[PDB]
Amino acid sequence: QSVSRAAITAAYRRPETEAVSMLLEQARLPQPVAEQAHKLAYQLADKLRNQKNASGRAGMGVALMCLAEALLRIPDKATRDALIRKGVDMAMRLMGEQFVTGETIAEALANARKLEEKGFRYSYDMLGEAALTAADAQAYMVSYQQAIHAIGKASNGRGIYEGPGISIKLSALHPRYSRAQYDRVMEELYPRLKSLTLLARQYDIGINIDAEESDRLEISLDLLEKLCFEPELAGWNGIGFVIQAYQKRCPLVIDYLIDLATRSRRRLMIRLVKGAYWDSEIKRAQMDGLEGYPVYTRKVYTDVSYLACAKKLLAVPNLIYPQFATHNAHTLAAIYQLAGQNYYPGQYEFQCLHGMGEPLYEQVTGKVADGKLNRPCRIYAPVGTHETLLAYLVRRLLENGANTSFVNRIADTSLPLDELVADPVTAVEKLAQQEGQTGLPHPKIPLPRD
Ligand SMILES: Cc1cc2nc3c(=O)[nH]c(=O)nc-3n(C[C@H](O)[C@H](O)[C@H](O)COP(=O)(O)OP(=O)(O)OCC3O[C@@H](n4cnc5c(N)ncnc54)[C@H](O)[C@@H]3O)c2cc1C
Repeated sequence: QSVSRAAITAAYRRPETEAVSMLLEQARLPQPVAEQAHKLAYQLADKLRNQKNASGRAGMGVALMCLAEALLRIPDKATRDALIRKGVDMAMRLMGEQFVTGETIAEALANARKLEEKGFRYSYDMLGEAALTAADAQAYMVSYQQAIHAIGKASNGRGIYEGPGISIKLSALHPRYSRAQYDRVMEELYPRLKSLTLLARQYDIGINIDAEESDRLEISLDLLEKLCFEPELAGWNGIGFVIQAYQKRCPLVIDYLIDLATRSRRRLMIRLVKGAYWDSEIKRAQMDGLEGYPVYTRKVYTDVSYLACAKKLLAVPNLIYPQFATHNAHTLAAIYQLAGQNYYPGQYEFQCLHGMGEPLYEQVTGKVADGKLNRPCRIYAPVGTHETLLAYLVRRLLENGANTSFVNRIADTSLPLDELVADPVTAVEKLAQQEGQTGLPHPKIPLPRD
């Protein structure tokens, strides 16, 4: 192939200067909006950093204090005045517990009410991916079915927007997905995806297809195309799909999705993320020695891409329900402003990961009279035991520990607020003036062929 599909293919690995130049004007926040976004980003990050007054306390050595502390334990003011495989496994479960909502779906479901009382929603993810055998893919299949029954019963008719949903990894459903051929995926994967989706629809819950490595995008689009034309799903708008802004294809994937919503007569739930597999995407392309990278090489270019993609998603409310997944205070503020005045609940929502977003979003989800923005947030809730945790944890470690990540830089008390919430288009123009060209690749990440 279709016009919109050909254009996805043609953009696969297009040069970074070219990709970033085309996004720039689509992501530029109009002056007045840009400053409202700066103001709100600044506030959100301020409150975050300075939760228990962590910067005002910073506005006031250690030897002296223990002396002052022991002096204050003297009850009387006068008296005082006058005077390898097991270590990896262990560290994994220790660092990973904060990211897991529970070990079983029922345990996770029972923890749901507290944040749901306040206006949060949930998307449960049964941990596990990259099934190696037929048996593994079967076991994931049954665990997903069980999760739907349990989530659907707790949803109890609340529907796709207000009630809980499920997220699924296609790699969990087909053995050796990473290398599987088109025909075997259709004959074997598709009937399982179709079946879980019919179940989700019987309970009227959202069912989201997660995005994984970039070599898998094309086939996920093929599976999506078919799923949207199932007669049993006609008139149901609960199908969701994740797109990754770090990909050069992302905008073209959107033009495709918009067309698919039109032809299949539905509103798609589209989760926009920046993307979780960047380190592997870079290694992978470097080992193939291909013409270029399928993802951006500077983080700021991903930020620009997200913004451009976000405007595109917000322009077609009849065709897409955007779900903006981020922990970045600027990103959130920009979307908030970009979405225009006259918010209505079903216009869009925010999303975050369990163990990462709560502090940002306690300022966002809830009543205005309590100082919140009154915008719903859906928490993505990993569910499983220690045997299914590893790949997810490692992705969380790369995200949290990267010096370009917002969650890492918010901690960095040396970096001031204004630099943290800086507008990314303005950052790209600043780089462009300094280097002589817009959208040059990362200096330390040369093209695979060098
Ligand atoms: C509800 C939810 C569901 C999710 N499900 C998925 C999913 O299905 N698929 C998936 O891939 N991710 C998924 N994620 C993970 C998500 O992609 C990461 O949390 C997200 O990228 C972190 O972005 P941020 O805006 O919070 O942080 P920011 O710190 O503002 O941006 C972080 C990032 O920018 C990108 N980046 C880092 N360095 C570079 C660089 N040198 N060049 C270009 N880009 C760079 C990476 O995407 C990295 O994650 C999900 C996240 C949420 C909240």
